[PDB]
Parts: sequence; C-alpha cells; structure tokens
Amino acid sequence: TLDEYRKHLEKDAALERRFQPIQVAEPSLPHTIEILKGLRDRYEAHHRVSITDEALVQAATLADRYISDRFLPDKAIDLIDEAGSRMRIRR
Amino acid sequence: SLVLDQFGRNLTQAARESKLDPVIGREKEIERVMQVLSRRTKNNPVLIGEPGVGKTAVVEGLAQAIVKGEVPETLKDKHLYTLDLGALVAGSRYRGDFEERLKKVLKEIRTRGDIILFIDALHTLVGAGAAEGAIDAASILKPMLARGELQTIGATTLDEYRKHLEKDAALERRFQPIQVAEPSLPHTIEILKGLRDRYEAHHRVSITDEALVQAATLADRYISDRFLPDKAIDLIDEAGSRMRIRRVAEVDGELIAEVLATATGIPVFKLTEEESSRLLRMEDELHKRVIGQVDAVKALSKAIRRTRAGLKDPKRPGGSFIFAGPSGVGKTELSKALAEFLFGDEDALISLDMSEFSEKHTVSRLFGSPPGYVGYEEGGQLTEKVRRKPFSVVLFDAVEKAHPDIFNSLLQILEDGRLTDSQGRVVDFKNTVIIMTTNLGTRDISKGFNLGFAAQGDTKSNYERMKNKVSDELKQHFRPEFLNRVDDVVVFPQLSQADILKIVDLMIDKVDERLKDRDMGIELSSSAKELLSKKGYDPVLGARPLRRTIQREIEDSLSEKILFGELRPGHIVVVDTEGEGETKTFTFRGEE
Ligand SMILES: Nc1ncnc2c1ncn2[C@@H]1O[C@H](COP(=O)(O)OP(=O)(O)OP(=O)(O)O)[C@@H](O)[C@H]1O
Ligand SMILES: Nc1ncnc2c1ncn2[C@@H]1O[C@H](COP(=O)(O)OP(=O)(O)O)[C@@H](O)[C@H]1O
Ligand SMILES: [Mg+2]
Repeated sequence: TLDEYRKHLEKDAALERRFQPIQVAEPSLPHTIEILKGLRDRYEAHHRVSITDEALVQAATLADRYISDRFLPDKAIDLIDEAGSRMRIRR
Repeated sequence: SLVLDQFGRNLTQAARESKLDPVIGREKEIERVMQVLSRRTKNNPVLIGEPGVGKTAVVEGLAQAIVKGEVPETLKDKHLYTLDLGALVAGSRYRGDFEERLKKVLKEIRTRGDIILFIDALHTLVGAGAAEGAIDAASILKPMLARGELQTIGATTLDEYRKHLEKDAALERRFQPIQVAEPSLPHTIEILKGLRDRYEAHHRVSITDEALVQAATLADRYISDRFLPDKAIDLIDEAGSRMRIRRVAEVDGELIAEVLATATGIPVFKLTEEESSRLLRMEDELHKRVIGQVDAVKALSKAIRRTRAGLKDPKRPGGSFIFAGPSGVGKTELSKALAEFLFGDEDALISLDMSEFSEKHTVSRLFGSPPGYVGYEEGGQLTEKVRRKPFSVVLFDAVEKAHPDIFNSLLQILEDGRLTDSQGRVVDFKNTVIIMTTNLGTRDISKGFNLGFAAQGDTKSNYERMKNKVSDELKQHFRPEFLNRVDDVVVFPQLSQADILKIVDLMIDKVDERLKDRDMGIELSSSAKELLSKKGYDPVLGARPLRRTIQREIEDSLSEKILFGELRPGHIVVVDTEGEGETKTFTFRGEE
C-alpha cells in the first residue's frame, strides 16, 4: 500500500532502489460492473442463489455513491456478499 | 582458496571472464582508492555515497584494472575477493562456530599474501555475531585493521554510515572515507554509450545516440527520488524490453519518451496530428461546460499549449492564475472543467478549502510536524498528494479567507517549483498548474455612484471599474513579492441574459440525467426555457438564483407527481407554458 510503502519501505533506500514501482488505480464504474459480472458465477455458486444484472448495477452505483470510506472494487463486492448471506440464512 | 571460495566470491576471476560491466570515467576515484590501499598503517578505503551512484562499479573497475591494464606496484597480481558475510553466520548454532570460520579465513588470507577483501554493506559488519557467548566480527577484525595487516575495501551510503559506523567510533577511525559523487549529464551520456553494447546484445535490439541523449535528459529532469546513472540505465533497459516484447528492432527518442510518460504520467510523448488538432481547439472543448468568460479560457488554453509545445520554463510550474470575480460566475466551474478536460473528470482535481486555514499555525498541514512532535512521521498532506501525482491541477479556493501568511509558503512554489516537508524531502511542483480563486474587490458591483457632486457620469462599464477595484484590493491584501510571481490575474465579468439562457440547457440536462437514473426524462419547450431564464436572473448573484428558481419551479412539482404516482418509470414529462404576461405558468404533461 502507499502508506506502508512510504512509512517502512522508504527507510531502506538501498532496498527501495532495486524495485520499479507500478501504480494500480481504482477501477471506474464500468470496470467495477464488469468485475461484478465476472465474479457473479462464483458468488452464485457459493451462496446457492441467483443474482440479476440490475442487482450488480445497483450495488456498484450505490457503493460508489454512498459508502465513502473504502475503494470501489471491494465495497461493491461486499454488498453482494452480504445480500447473499442474508438471503441464505432465511432458508 | 577453497575456504575463501566457500565464504566469498573471486571478483578478479569474474573480471578475467568478462562477467562485469565496463566502468567509464572513474579514474580519479580508482586512483585515490589505490593510493589509500598502498599505505602502511590504515590502508582501508570506504566509499560512501548515495544509492545508485556506482559505488560497486568503482570496485569492479579496480578489479578489471588489476586483471588487465596497468596498476602501480604492490598491487600487481592481487586477488580481490568479495566477502559475502552471510555464509559465515549461517550454520553456526554451536558456540564458537562463526569465530572459527572467521579465524580460518583470516589465517588463509595472511598465509596467501595476495588477497584484498571487499565487504559490501559495511554497516552490517557491526554486531555480526549473535548474543550470549559470541565475539562479533568487528572486534575480531579491529587489531589487524589497525596495524595494516589486512587490506580491505568497504562501501556504504551516507545514511547508514552516519547511523551505524559513527556509533562505533573505534571501528570508524580505521577506515578512510572517499566521497563518490553523482555524475553530471555528459558523464552519464558516456556511461550509457559504454553500456549500449551490452544492453543491445542482451535485448537483441539497436539503440541510437539520440535515444541515449533523450534517456539521460528525461531521467535527469523528470525523475526525482532516484539518481542519474540508475535512472538512465532503467529507462534504456525498459525501453529495450518493451521493444523486444513487441516483436531489425530499433530504439529511438519517442520510445523513451513514451516509456517515461507511462511510468510517471507526465505528458512528454511525441506530438501526433490528432492531439495537436485537439489542443488547437481547447477553447471550444472547454466552452461546452463554461458559458462566457472568454479571457480566462484563452489564458488556460495558452498555458496548456505552451506547456505541450515544449516552451515551458523547466524551473517553474506550468501556470499560475488568480481568478478574481463575483459570486457564481464560474471560477470553480472553470477549474473543474479544466481538470475534466485534462485527466478524466473533475475528481482528479487537488482542491484545498482555504476557509480552514484561518489561523497562521495551521500551515503545518502543508508541511507536517517538525521533528520531535506528534504527527511527525505522517508527513505533509499537500506534499504527499503532489508527490504521488506530479502532473495535476492544484486549486486554492477562497484565498482571501485564510490568514495572510500561509501564502508565504507559496513563494518557493511559484518561483522555484519546489516544497520541502518537515522530514527534509523535496517535492517538485514544476509540472502542476496553480489556480487561486477569490472575490476580492467585488463588493461594489451593485453601486450607482460615488459620494460627492459630479457632472455627466462614469462612461466605463462595470467591467473596467471592477477590474480597477480588484487590482487595488489585490495590491492591498498581498505582498508585492507574492504578486510578482503570479503569471496571470484574470477578472471574471458578470453573466448576461443570453448566458443564463444557455446555462438553463445545462441545468435541464443535469435534471434529465437525474430523472433518467430512474428510467424517465424531461423535455422543455422554447417558451419554458425563456420563462425560466426570465424568472431567475440577478446580475449580482450569478447563476445560483437560476438554480434555485429551476428547483422551486420544476423539482417540487416533479417530486409531488412522482410520489402521487402520475409519473412512473417508462414515461417522460413535457413542460410547456400557459397564460400571458406576468401570469405565465408551467404545465407538466406525461407521455410515453
Ligand atoms: N459560466 C458558467 N457556465 C455554466 N454554469 C455556470 C457558470 N457560472 C456558474 N455556473 C453554475 O453555477 C454553479 C455555481 O458556480 P461556481 O461554483 O462556479 O461559482 P464561483 O465562481 O466559484 O463562485 P463563489 O465565489 O460563490 O465560489 C456552477 O456549479 C454551475 O452549475
Ligand atoms: N562509472 C560507471 N560506468 C558504467 N556503469 C556504471 C558506472 N557507475 C555505475 N554504473 C552502473 O550503475 C548500476 C548500479 O550501480 P551500483 O553498483 O548499484 O551502485 P551502488 O552500489 O552505489 O548502488 C550498475 O549496473 C552499473 O552498471
Ligand atoms: Mg467557488
């Protein structure tokens, strides 16, 4: 992470010199929707439920808009996982 | 030499096999190293220097000179062995195992007198042995080093030399330090020319002289946290790897520029026709979001074009602007539009709300706490953001509402393009665009005349009077040295009726997007737009009263209709006007 890179890895300049940093940026909304579409199969298999495309779009949009403490790819998956668990316990 | 080969590596043998890269232009350092080595009492040189300047390269060049070429007497046919110091510690569980290995190595070295030791990372020599019953390597080596019975070479950086070697003054006094300075630009060019053959052979490509020159110049100018030889070598190697993977292959300037731009994000790649055409139409692209304010758009476009054309001063930021004007005219909207045009959206802007910097002791939020104070390790807040994104737009909103001392910290930003945090690190600002927004000298826009008798009247429009007032207030509020560093001061005139009529379309489009979020839509007639423009228009308060009027006259009715149930998904609403004169009102009709 950026904080760990600055706080710890930069205290040893000789070790930090031997690495080439690469920036991994937070994905945009369409990229998050594609990721959710990709992981829908695995999450449906684990939770024994079915997820609609509208559910993925709503999860991505709502996570991007309202939840502001984390970053997009994870907080969108969290809503889907929580919904799956809530639906599973109801049986 | 079996015991030496078990816990070390023969550098001279490797140099005889051409397994070491050539060393260019280090004659003075090698000469001084040999001169120190051929001493009588303390012949132990240590090379201290910044990481990546070529400290190990000096030792490798000395080994190559010993193997082939001319070296002074007492150094003819000497074997230079690198002591890894990691194998000695390994496998020494029982008491007196590290000491036995060290004593055996020293005895072999004394027996075979043509041996010179090299110990990379000399700071690790302190406390080599573990706790309990053990004698560390430094204390064992001290007597031989003091008397000159063991020629050795060390290499460290300044940080751990001052941090570890200087703690043990007794061991520190036995070594003669030699400074290794970072090479200049022509020396780096010569080094690149020397290593070109090896890198071309490894990557099976061809590298031009212009490629080396461009790599050296760009690495010197744009990369900040590294040092010149390593930066240039990394650029050349990565460009060669990229071209090899793409597949005679040839590496030239544009590939180096593209690699650097991809690595850092600063736009330095070669200009194409499409990008040039896009840059020549920057004003038209920006006007899609900002109505009016032609002068500010021209200034911003000129600054961006000058930056991209290659005529920017390489020691100052790309541009510095003071946007002064009344409320609700588009000062922040223009900055957001510029950010969206530049990177991908208004979310990439670096915005500071100067209303929080009311007290002069808040300036630490730009630098960080000094050493020995809470929050010292966290560093600065602006410095970190700029360092993690060298090419960005920095905005200071409502500059007049902060204490008139925080901006004393902007001087070095606006003239030298740099800022130092409390930890001593320098973060450059040479690729940023600085915008400072204010409404100073705009309190008298709704003024008719001045006190006292006067014949005829002021023929100057509001723009000229407001410009003079802004200039006077700016000179009154800021120091002359701060205003002498600002590239441009742009005054924003008020909006006219046509500007409001045009902004109505953008606001209606935003409302339409909000409605379409729920699968709906809204369409207005020309009469509706004209009525909305007429109802909300105040020359003093800008385009915010238009927003309030739009919300009151449209959104309340739309919410009432949606909650009731008349408007449902799959339907669109059409807004028209009824009545005449001052009794004209709006009518909403549903439609599929
Ligand atoms: N020239 C303009 N073109 C388009 N929209 C505008 C323009 N001026 C103002 N607006 C609208 O009015 C809103 C408020 O204006 P804005 O935030 O740009 O004001 P400002 O000039 O920064 O003033 P303040 O001194 O109040 O900060 C904008 O978000 C935009 O919707
Ligand atoms: N004088 C020089 N001639 C050729 N190459 C050099 C020279 N100095 C440094 N280099 C190159 O710089 C690279 C890294 O240098 P390095 O030996 O790691 O320095 P340090 O040991 O101080 O970190 C090496 O691969 C080397 O090829
Ligand atoms: Mg504003």
